[PDB]
Amino acid sequence: VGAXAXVXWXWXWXWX
Amino acid sequence: VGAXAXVXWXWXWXWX
Ligand SMILES: [Cl-]
Ligand SMILES: [Cl-]
Ligand SMILES: [Cs+]
Ligand SMILES: [Cs+]
Ligand SMILES: [Cs+]
Ligand SMILES: [Cs+]
Repeated sequence: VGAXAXVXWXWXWXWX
Repeated sequence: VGAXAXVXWXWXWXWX
């Protein structure tokens, strides 16, 4: 759990 | 639903 790539908050694909 | 900021898959904070 922390910063980098995966799922959660930030930039990428999903919901706005 | 699509690409940009918010929640889902990509770069920022959460689980990797
Ligand atoms: Cl990562
Ligand atoms: Cl967006
Ligand atoms: Cs998103
Ligand atoms: Cs993200
Ligand atoms: Cs992450
Ligand atoms: Cs991560």
